[PDB]
Amino acid sequence: LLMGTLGIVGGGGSIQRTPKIQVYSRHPAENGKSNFLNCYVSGFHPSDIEVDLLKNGERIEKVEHSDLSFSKDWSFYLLYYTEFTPTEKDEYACRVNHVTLSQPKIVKWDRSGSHSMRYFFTSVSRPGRGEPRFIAVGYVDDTQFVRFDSDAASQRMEPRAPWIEQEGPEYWDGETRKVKAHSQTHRVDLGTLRGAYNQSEAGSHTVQRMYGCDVGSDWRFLRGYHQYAYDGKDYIALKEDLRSWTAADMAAQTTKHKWEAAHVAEQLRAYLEGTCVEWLRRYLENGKETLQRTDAPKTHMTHHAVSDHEATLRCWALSFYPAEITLTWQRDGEDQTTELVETRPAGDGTFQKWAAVVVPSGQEQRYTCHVQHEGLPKPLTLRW
Repeated sequence: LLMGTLGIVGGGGSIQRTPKIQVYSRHPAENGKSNFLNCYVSGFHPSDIEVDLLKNGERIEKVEHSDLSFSKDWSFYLLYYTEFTPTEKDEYACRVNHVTLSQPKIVKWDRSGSHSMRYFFTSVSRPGRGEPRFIAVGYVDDTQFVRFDSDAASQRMEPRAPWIEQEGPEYWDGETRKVKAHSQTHRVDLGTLRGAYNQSEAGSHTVQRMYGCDVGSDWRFLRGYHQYAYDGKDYIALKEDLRSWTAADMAAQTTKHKWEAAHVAEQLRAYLEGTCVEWLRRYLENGKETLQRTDAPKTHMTHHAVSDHEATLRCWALSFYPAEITLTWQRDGEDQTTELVETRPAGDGTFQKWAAVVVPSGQEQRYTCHVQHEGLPKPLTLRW
């Protein structure tokens, strides 16, 4: 459930992060067997990005993407995907263009616990091009359950997980009403923030917001969050105590004093400690077959002989939920700190990850990958 009201900021350049690009299949590739081709673009700012999936260099038509969301550092990520049947001679690729790149990048396809509810909000001003783009997504744990997109046709809060379709019309109209009121607050903040930083009225700027609550194994309140960023940088955040604010610069201190005087933090606290956990608990219960599950990792190892004197061992974990996982390489039983790819979505609710270690050639059997995950009945140890 969304928060019932949302206070505007007071009156007090944009960052550039280049996208990481991962091109891969949902399941292990087998020629003749249908699959999903994924292009995962992450770590980027600002949000405007172009992404195509290519078959023999030509743009594939039936291509969907995930709803825009972002990481703890405010950088965005999106999954583009298509159903496909691989063959030996068909070539697949992902083409990304972004303002941080001097040319289009083409990446070939080479082959017990706590719970949370989180909402993520992005508003992007588009001067001369109507009102700001507003995208809202709601999650329970690592599972998206709702979305709103101001450029989609319906102008409704929309379901994105079967279990939320249990809610009646009052729920859907109510969340639509409140999400539109969220978009209003953000649209106002954009104009106010431009003026606050003496910025050109012709440029595009970004407001991001994240709020929500954690519950423990007992399903009672643990922690609450409310965080706000302008142009991919911290502006103001509610402290752990839910009683005070951390302002990033002098312009945000003005919002701090306004929000202190209007008792905003205390209105936030009632939602975060009350409404937020009540509805979290209710969602956990209504979707328990979906949400109260673990999917164990399916693990294997690959060996890439790079030189005459070294080799790289890649340890894989596939099709696991939730996303939290630990892969570590050991050298003769002692741990060894390698590269670690961003945990990427498979596209079906599950996740993928690998950890690689560069080892001297002829000492393969010396190393072992260890895989710790909530859904394994016991830990796994892989060897070569």
